[PDB]
Amino acid sequence: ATIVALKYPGGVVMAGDRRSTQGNMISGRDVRKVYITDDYTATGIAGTAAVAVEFARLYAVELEHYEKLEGVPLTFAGKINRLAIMVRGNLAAAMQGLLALPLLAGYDIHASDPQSAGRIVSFDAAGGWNIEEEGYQAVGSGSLFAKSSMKKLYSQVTDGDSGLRVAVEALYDAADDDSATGGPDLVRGIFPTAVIIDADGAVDVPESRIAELARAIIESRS
Amino acid sequence: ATIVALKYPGGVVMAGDRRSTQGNMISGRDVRKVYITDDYTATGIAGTAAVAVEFARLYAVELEHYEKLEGVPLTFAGKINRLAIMVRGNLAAAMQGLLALPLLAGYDIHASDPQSAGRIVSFDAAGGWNIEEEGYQAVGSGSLFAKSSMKKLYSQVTDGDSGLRVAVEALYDAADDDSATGGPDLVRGIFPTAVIIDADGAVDVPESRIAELARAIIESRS
Amino acid sequence: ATIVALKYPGGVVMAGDRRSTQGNMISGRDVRKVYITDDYTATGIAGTAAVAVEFARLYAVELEHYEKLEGVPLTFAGKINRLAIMVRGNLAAAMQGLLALPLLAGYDIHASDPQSAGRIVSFDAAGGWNIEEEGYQAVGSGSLFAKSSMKKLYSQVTDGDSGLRVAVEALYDAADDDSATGGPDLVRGIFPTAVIIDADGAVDVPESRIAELARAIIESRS
Amino acid sequence: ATIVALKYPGGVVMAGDRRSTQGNMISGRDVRKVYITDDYTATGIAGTAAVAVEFARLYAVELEHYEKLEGVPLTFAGKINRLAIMVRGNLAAAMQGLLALPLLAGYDIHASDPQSAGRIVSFDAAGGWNIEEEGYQAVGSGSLFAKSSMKKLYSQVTDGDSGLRVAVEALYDAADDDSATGGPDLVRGIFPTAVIIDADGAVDVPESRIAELARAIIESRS
Amino acid sequence: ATIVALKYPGGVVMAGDRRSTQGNMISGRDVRKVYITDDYTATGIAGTAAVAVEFARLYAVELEHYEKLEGVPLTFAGKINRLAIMVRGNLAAAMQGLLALPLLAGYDIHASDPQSAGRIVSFDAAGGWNIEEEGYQAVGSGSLFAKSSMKKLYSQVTDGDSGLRVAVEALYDAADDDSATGGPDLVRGIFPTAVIIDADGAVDVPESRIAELARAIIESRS
Amino acid sequence: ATIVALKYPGGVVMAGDRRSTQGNMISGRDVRKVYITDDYTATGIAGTAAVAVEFARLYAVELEHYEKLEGVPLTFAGKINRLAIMVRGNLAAAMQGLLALPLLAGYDIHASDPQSAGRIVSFDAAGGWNIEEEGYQAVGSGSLFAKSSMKKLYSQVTDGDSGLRVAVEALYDAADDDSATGGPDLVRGIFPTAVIIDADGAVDVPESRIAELARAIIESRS
Amino acid sequence: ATIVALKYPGGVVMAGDRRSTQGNMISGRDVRKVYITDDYTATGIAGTAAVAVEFARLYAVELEHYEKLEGVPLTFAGKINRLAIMVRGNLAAAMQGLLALPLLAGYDIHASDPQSAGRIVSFDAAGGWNIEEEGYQAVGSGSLFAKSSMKKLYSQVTDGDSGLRVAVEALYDAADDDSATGGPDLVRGIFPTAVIIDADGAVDVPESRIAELARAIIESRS
Amino acid sequence: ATIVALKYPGGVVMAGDRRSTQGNMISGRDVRKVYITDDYTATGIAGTAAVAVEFARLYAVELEHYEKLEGVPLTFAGKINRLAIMVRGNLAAAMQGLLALPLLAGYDIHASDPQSAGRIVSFDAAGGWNIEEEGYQAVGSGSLFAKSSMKKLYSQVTDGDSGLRVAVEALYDAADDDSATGGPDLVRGIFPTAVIIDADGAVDVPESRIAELARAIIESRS
Amino acid sequence: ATIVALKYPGGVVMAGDRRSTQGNMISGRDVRKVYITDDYTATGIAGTAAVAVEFARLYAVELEHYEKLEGVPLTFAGKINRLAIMVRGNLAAAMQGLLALPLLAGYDIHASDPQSAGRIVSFDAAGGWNIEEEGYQAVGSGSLFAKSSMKKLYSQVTDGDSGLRVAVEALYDAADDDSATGGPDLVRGIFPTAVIIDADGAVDVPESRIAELARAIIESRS
Repeated sequence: ATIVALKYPGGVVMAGDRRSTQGNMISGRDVRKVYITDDYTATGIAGTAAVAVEFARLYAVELEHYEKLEGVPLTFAGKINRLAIMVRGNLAAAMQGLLALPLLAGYDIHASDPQSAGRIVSFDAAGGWNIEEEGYQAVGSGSLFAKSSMKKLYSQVTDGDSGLRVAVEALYDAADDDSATGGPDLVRGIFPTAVIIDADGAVDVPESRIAELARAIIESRS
Repeated sequence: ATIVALKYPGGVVMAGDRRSTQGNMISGRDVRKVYITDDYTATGIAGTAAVAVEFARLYAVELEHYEKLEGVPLTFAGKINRLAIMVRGNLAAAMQGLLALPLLAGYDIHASDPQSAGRIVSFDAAGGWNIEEEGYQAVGSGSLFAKSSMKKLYSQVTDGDSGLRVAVEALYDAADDDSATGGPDLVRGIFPTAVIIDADGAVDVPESRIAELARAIIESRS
Repeated sequence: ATIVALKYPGGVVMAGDRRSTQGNMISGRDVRKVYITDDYTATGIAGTAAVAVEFARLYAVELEHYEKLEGVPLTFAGKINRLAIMVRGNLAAAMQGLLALPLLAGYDIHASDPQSAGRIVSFDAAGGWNIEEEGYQAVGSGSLFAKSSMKKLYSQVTDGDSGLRVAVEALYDAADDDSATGGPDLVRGIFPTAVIIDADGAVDVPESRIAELARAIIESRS
Repeated sequence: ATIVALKYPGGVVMAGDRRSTQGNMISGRDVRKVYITDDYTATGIAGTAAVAVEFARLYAVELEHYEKLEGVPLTFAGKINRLAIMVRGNLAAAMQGLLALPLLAGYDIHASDPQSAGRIVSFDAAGGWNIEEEGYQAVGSGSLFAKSSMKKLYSQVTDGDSGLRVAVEALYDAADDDSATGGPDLVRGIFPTAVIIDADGAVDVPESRIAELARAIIESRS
Repeated sequence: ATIVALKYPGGVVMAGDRRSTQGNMISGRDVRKVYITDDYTATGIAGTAAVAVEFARLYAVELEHYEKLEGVPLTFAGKINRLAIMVRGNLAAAMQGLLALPLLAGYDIHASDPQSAGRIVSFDAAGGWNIEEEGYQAVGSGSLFAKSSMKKLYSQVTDGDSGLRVAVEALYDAADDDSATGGPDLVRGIFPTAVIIDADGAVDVPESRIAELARAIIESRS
Repeated sequence: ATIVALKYPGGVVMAGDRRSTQGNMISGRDVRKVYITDDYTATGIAGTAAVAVEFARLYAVELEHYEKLEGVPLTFAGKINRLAIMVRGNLAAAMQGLLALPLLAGYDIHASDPQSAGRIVSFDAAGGWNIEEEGYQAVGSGSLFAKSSMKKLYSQVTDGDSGLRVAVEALYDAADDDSATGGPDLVRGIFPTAVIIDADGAVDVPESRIAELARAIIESRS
Repeated sequence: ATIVALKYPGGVVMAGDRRSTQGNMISGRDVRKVYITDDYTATGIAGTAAVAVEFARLYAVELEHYEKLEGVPLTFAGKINRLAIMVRGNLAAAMQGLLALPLLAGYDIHASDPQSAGRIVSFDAAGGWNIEEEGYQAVGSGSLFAKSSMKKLYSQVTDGDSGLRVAVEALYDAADDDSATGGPDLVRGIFPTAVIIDADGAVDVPESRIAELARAIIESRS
Repeated sequence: ATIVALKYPGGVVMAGDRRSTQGNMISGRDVRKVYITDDYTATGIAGTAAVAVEFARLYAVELEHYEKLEGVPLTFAGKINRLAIMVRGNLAAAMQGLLALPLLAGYDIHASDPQSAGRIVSFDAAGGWNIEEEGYQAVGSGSLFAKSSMKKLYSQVTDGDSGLRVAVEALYDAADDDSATGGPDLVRGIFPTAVIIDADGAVDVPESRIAELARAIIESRS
Repeated sequence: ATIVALKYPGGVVMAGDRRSTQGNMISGRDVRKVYITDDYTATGIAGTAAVAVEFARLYAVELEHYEKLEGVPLTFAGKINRLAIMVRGNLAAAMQGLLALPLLAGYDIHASDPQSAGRIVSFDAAGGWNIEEEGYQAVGSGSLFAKSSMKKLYSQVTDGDSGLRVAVEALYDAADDDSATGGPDLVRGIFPTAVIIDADGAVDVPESRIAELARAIIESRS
C-alpha cells in the first residue's frame, strides 16, 4: 500500500497503488484506495480496507450533511479539523491493530494566488495533522522510497502531465523497492488510479494516460 | 522462496526462484538456491540463506570426503541418511528460528530401469524423510500453489523440455499467487535457475532456454 | 551511523559518517568508522563502537597472521568466509544488543578484467553474506535513504572522482533524512572520511577533497 | 523540542525550535511551537504535537469565553489555575504516553513596577506549577543544556535585543548538544520563532532579526 | 559523584568531588575518587566505591607488574587497551548494578610536541574507549552540568592555574545543579582533590590552593 | 522536604525547608511549604507539591465556608476531623504515588490554661491522626534526624525565640544529614520560613530573624 | 540489633545490644555480638547470628593462621583487606537474605601518635570499606538514632569512662527509639557488653561498671 | 497491641496496652485502645488505628441513634448483631490490609443472675462472633501469651481487684513475650488503661491503682 | 509435634509427644521423637520424620566414629558444632519443605559444678545455635504454649520427679492448646516418652511413671 501526492502550479495530483495483501499472500490486484469526497478535494487512506472505506464514506457523508444544513461548503481548516477528529476517535482500534492513516489533498478556492492554492495534509496515528509544504508527501508501507524518488524527481514538475509522470514513477520505484506494493500489470492490464484537482474541480484520470506513462517509464528503465 | 522438482522419463529436473526478502522488503533479486553436490544429485534449501549455503557446502564436503576415503561413492540411501542426520542436528536452531528445509533430487545409477531411476526426497523439520512418488514435489512459502499447478500440468510431461516448461510454469504460478516469490524479470533480465540430472550426470540449464520458456509462458498468459 | 560503498570502473570507493549518539544525545563528532585491513580491501562496521573496533582489529590481525604463516595472502573467498564466521560467532551478543554489521569492499587482483575487479560484500545479522552487484550498497541507520540516493545518482559515475562525489552526496542525503547521521560540519571543519581502493592498493582520501566536494554540494543545494 | 523564555527589564521573551522527530527520523523542519493566547501572554508546549495544538486552542478559547462572558480579562492567578487544571486533567493520557508540558510567559498589567511585571511559569506532569524567578526557564528534551547556557549568558541581558540574542544562543547550544533539537537552517532558510511581550502587548518577532542574530552567532562560533 | 578533567598547554589537570550517597542519605563527606596509577597518568572512577577502589588498585598493580617484568613502561595505547579490557570484563556485574565508569588522563612522553602531549580518554559501559579532543571531559551523575560549564569557561585556560580554577568552578556548578554532588565545605574545611600531570610527572595539588580558589569563586558568585 | 513544629509556653512554632527535588536533580530553591489556613492554626504538607498546594487551598476554603455559613469558627476537633477526612479521601492517589502527609499546629482559644493551649497533630497515610504531646514533631524525608535533634535540644526551650532557634537548628541538622533537605543559603540569601502562633493569632516570622539565627548557628558549628 | 563504637584520646571503645528477635517475637535476651579477634582489635557483626558467629570465628582463625605462618601480625590494612574480601564473598547469600554487616574497631601500634592510634572501619553490603574519622560510627537497625545521639554527645568525651558513658547513652537512646533494640534490663540484670582497646591491648569491660552507668542514665532521664 | 478481658463475679474487666508501632519503629507510647460505647458495655479494637477509632465512634453513634429513636436501649444480641455487621462490611478493606478485630465486653442487665451477667464476645475477620465462656479472652499480636497467662492465673480471681491484677499481669507477660506490646513505663509514667463494668455501669480505672499493681508485679518478678 | 526439655539440679530431662499428622488426618499414634545419641546427651527433632530419623542416626554414627578414631569422646562444643553443620547443610531441602529443627540436651562431665552441668541447646533453620539458660526450652508446632506453661510452672522444679511432672504437664497443655499435638491416650494406653540424663548417664523413663503422672494431672484438671 502506497499513496503519493505532489503539488504542481495550478493544481494538485494524487495517486495510489492497487495491491491488497493478507500477510504475505496477495488478496487483491486492482484495489482502489483514492476517493473523491467532494468537488475540490480528494482523500486516500492506507491500512485496513474495512476501516478505510468506512472513513471515506463517513467523511463524504459528513461534508455533504454540513453543506446541506448550512447552505455553504466548509472551509479547508474545518475539513482538516473534522478529519483530525475522525482519526483521533479511532485511536483505541488503531492500538488493537485497526490502523488507518489518511492523506488529504485539496484545492483552496479562497486563496489569493490560484497557482499556489494546492494543499497537502498528512495525519498521524494520534490525530495530529501537518500541512505539507515541501511539494510532495507519501503514505503507506513504501512511503520512504516514494518520498526519496519524489525528492530527486520534483525538479521536473512544471504542469499537470509532469506531476502525473513523477507520481507514476515514484509509485513504480516504491513497488520496485517494496514487496507489499503492486506495480503496473502488463498482463492483466491493471494500472494505478490517479485524481487531478484544479480550479475546475476534481476529476478522475483516464486509465489510458496512466497506461502510456507506465509503459514509457518501463521502456526507459529497460 | 519456492523450489520445485518433478520426474520425467529418463531423468529429473529441479528449479527455484531468485528472491530474498527481509520481512516485507526485497533484499535480493537473483539469489541462487539450487546447488549441485556431486555428479548424480542436486539439492535445494528453502529458508534462511545463512543456514542454506552452509548446509549445501557441508553436504558436498561430506560426500566428497567419504568418496575419497572409501574410494567409492555413497549409495542413495546413505546420502539420504546423511542429509536426514544433518537436518535433525539443527532442530534447536530451527526452533529458535533458523529453519532450513532442503529438497533432494538425484539419479540412481544402480537401478534396474534407467527410465525410472529418478528420485525425489523431501525432508521435514524434525529430520524425517519421505521418497516422493507422485512425480513432483515443491518446497518453500509458495509450495502449495506450485504443487497444485504441477498436479494439473503433469499430464503434459513427456521429456526433459516438457518437464522444464512445467517447472517454469509452476514457478510462475507460485510467484503470481505469493508475494514472497519472485517471478521472471523482463527489465533486469533475471530468470530462475534450473538443473537437469540424467544418465550423463547433472548439468546446469543455460539462461537462454529459461528466458525463452518464460517469455512464451508470459505471452500465452496475456 | 551510515556507511556507503559503490563501484566505479577500475576500483571501488568507501565512505562513512562521523557521528556517535548515545540514545538521543550526541557523544561524538568525528568518529572514524572506515578502516583499512590490508593492501587491497577495507571494511566498515556500523553499530556498537566497542564491538566495531574489536572486529576491525581482530580481522586485520587474523589476515596478517595467515599471510605470515603461509607466505601468501588469502583469497577473496577465504576473507569473506573468515569475516562471515566472525560475524556468526557474535550472534548471542547481537541478540542481547551488541550488534555489529560490517561492510566489506575490496579489489580482486586475481580477476581477468581489471576494470571489473571491484567487489562489495554485505553481511547479515546471522552471518549470511551476499556479493553486491547492483554497483552500490549502504549500511547503517540511514542506509535506505543513501541507497535510494545512489540509485538515482549512479548514472553519473564514470571514474574515481565521480564515485567519490556520488558517495558524499548520498551521505549528505542520509544525514538530511536521518537525525542519527551527522552531516558535514562547516563550523568545526569535520568531514566524512573516504577510502579509495584501486590496482595500486588502498589509500586514504585527503580531507581537502572531501571538504571541497561537500562545499560544492551544499552550494548546489542552496 | 526545546522552548526557552527569559525575563528582561520591561518585558519577557519566548522562543522555541522548529524540529519534529518520529523516533529517530526527522518528520518536520519548521514546526511552530510558540503561540499567542491573548494580548499579554504567550504559551509554548513541548511534547506530542496532537496534544500541544489542542491545548493551545482550548486555552485560548477558554480565556476568550471567560472574557466575553464576564466583560473583564482573567487575572494572572486565574490563568495559571486554569492552565494547571487543564494539565492535571490529562495525567492518564500522559501516563499512557500522550505527554505535553506547557510553558507560560506573560506580562502583568496590574503590577506596581512595570519593569518587573514579566512572569514565567513552569508546569509539572502532575499539574503542579511554580513561578520562575531566576530570570529564565527552558522546557523540552534539551532543556538542561539551554538552562546552563542561559545561566552563563544571563549577565549580558539589558534590553529586548540582548534577551533575544541570549535566547537564540541558548537555542543554538541546545541544538548543538541535542540531536532532537533543530538548529538554524542556512540552506532552507528556517529559523526559530520568537515572541516578545511588553507593556504594549505581545507581538511576533520578524524572521529577519532572528536570521541576522543566528548568522552573527554562527560567525562568532566559527 | 562528578569527576572533571581538561587539557591546558603543557599538561593536564584532573579533579573530582568528595561526596558518597547511599540513595538519598549522605554517607561520606571527604571520599577520594582521584588516584595516581604511575608517574605520568592518573585515573578517576565514578560509581560504586567497592568496584572503584578495586579497579584502581588492580590497574596500578598490572602496570607495575608489566613494568617490572619487561623493564620498560607500557605505551599509552597499551594502557588504554588494558583499561578497556578491565572495563569490558565487568559488564555482567555492571548489568546487575555494580557499574563503574573510569576516566583516564595522562601525559605522553613519546610525543613530538610537549605542549600537546596531554591526553584524556573516556570509557563506556561496554568497554569502548574514545580519546577526548575538545579539551575537556566530565564523568559522573553531574557530568552534563560540568561539561556545559567547561564549554563556556574553556576560553580562559592558558596555564595550570587557569585550568585548575576552571575545573574547580565546573565542579562547583555541578554541585549546585546536582544534589548528589558535594560542593566545597566551609564549615568542616573539606575541598575537592586535584591532580596535575606535566612533563615532570604527576603530583597532588595541596589543599590550600583549592581552598583559596573555592573561596574566591564563592565570593565572586555572591 | 522537612517540616518541624514544637511547643513552647504560650504558643507554638512551625517551620520547614525550601527545597524541591525531582529525583536527584534540584528543581526549586525557595519553595514555600508552610501555610496559614486561618487565624489560630497553620498547616504544613510534605510530599508532592501539586497535591500539597491543593490540600492547603481546599482546607482553607472549607474552613472559611463553614465559618461564613454557621457564623462561628469550627472547634479544633472538627478541624482535625475535616483534615483527617481529606487525607483519607486521597488514599488511592497516595497508593499510586501522589502521597501528601500534612502536619497541623494550632492554638486552642477554648482551653482553661493559655500556657498549654498549643496543639500539634500528625496524620498518617491512611487518615489516622494523633495529638502530639512530647512537645515536638517532624515530618518529611529527614524527619528522623530533626526529631532526634529536637529530642536533645528541647531542654533549652523557654519562650518563642528559644523555640524558633531550636527549630532552625533541627532543620539545619536535618539538612546536614539528608541530601533531599536544603539548608540555609548564604549565597542567594534563602532561609527557611517560620510561622508563630500565639494568643494574638498566627503571624509570619520575618526573614531577618531567621537569617541571624542561621548565621549564629553556622558560626557556632564552625 | 545495634552496635556502636567511638574514638577517645588514647584508645577506642565498642559496645552492642543484647537482643535477638525472630520477626516480631523476642528470641534472645542476652545475645553477645561483640567479639575480640586478637590483641589490638575487636569486631561486631549485626544481622543473622548464624552468619555473624561464623564470620567472627573465621576472621580470628585466619588472623591467627597468618600470624603463626609468617611469625608477625598482619598490618591494619591487611586486616581490612581480609575482612573486605570475606564480606564480598558472601554477597549472593546476602542477596538471598543472609546479610551480615560487620564493624571493625582497632588500635594501630605502628602509628606516630599514640593518642590518635584508634581506628574505626565500616563495611558495606558489597564489600566496600571506609575508615571512620568523625569519631563515631554505629551499625544495625537502630544505627541512625545512635549516630544522632553520639553526634550530640561527642563533645563530652575526654577519656575512657566518658566514651563508655556516651556509648551506653547512645545504646539506650537507640533502644528507646527502636523496638528491635533491647535496652538495659533491671529485672533480669542484663546489660550491654563493651570492649575497650588501648595501648595495653583489648579487654572486656566488667558488667558492674556498665550496670552503674545504665542506672545513672536511667535515674537522670527520670 | 494486646487487649485482654476476663470475667469476675459481679462484673467484667477490660484492659489494653499503650503501644503503636509502624513496622519495627515505635510511633506511640500512650495510645488508648479501650473505649466506652454506652453505660453497660465497652469495646476494644486491635489493628489499624485509623479504622479502630472510626469503628468505635460509629458503633457509639449507632447505639445512641437507636436509643434516641426507639426510646429504649438495644438488647445485647442486637448490639452483637450490629457489631458483627459492621465488622463484616469491612472485609474487602481487611483483605487489602486495613484489618481491625474488635473485642466486646458488657454487662447484661436483663439476666436472672446478676453475678453471672458479664459477657465477653470475640469477633473474627469474616464477621463471625462467639460468646466467650472460659472466663477470659485476649486479642492482638500477643494474644496467645496473655491467654496462656490468664489460663494459669484465673484460679485467683475472686473480685474486681483480683481480676484487675490478673489482667495487668497478663498484659505484662504479653509485653515481655512480644516486642510489639508495650509494658509499663517507669520513666515516663505510662501505664495501661482499664475499664470496669458492673451493675452500676462502666467506669474508668484511675491510673494510680494500675500504677501500684504494675509496681507490685515488677517487684514480685524481681 | 512438641518436644520439651528443662533443667533441674543435677541433671536434665527431655520429653516429646507421640503424634504424626499428614495435613489434618492422623497417621501415627505412638511415634517416637526422642533418641539417645550416646551416654551423656539425647536429641529430639521436630518436623519431617524421614529427615528426623536420618539426622538422629547420622549424628549418632558420626559421634561413634569420632570416638572410635580418636579414642576420646568429643567435647560438648564439638558436638554442638557438628550438629550445627549438619543442620546448615540441609537449608536447601528445608527451603523446599523438608524442614527439621532438632533440640539438644546433654550433661557436661567436664564442668566444675555437677549441679549446673546440664545444658540445653536450640537450633535455628539457618544453622544458628544458642545455649538455653532460662532453664527450659520447647520446639515444635505447640512450642509457645508449652513454653508459657513451663514459664509458670518452673518454680516447682526441685529434683528429677518435679522436672518430669512439669514436662508432662507442659506437654499436656500444648496438646490441649494445639490440634497437631497428641495428648495422653487413656484408651490405647499411649503416653509420651521421656529421657533423663544425669551424672550416671542417659536412661529411658519407664512408661509406668509417665502413666501415673498423666493420670494424676488429668485427675487434678478435672
